[PDB]
Amino acid sequence: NSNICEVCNKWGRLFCCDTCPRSFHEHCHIPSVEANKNPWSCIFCRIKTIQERCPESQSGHQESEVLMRQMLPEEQLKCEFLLLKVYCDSKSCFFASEPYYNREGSQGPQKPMWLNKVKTSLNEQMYTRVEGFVQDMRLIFHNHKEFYREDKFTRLGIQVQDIFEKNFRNIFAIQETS
Ligand SMILES: [Zn+2]
Ligand SMILES: [Zn+2]
Ligand SMILES: [Zn+2]
Repeated sequence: NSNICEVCNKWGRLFCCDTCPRSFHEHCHIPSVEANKNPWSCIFCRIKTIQERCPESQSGHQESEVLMRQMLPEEQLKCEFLLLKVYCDSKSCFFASEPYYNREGSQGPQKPMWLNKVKTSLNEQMYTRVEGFVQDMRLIFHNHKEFYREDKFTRLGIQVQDIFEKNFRNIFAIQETS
């Protein structure tokens, strides 16, 4: 198994996947690594199993259909993975914790949002449809773009949004387009 956490790339108290060589800190894995279960399979392995069980699940989909899906266990898992994929990028640190807004010439957003809040919401089963999760994720980056205006710091929002959107298209098998 790897000797660093797959998400944060640090050593420490790691839990090892039994079906692949990845390792995780307890709260880096999403959901948080489970108390018992021997063997244990990580979220990457659980997602791979869904695909393998239903190969046709990788045929192209319309985003509009994906967003209206109810958050049954498999969609719940997919959103947890997609959230985890954003945490995997080091630039997610900027969007992880609760932000504050005091910049000359800008006003803060009406509805602040951040990754740890989305993480809690997923954990507490507060989203009934994929759309709920996706809207909060996109709001993160949209609030950032709006607040930072022409400061070059706006690019961090573009960059992390691009990681989100690419992973969304991959995980939910969105029909490729030009
Ligand atoms: Zn970690
Ligand atoms: Zn694994
Ligand atoms: Zn099938």
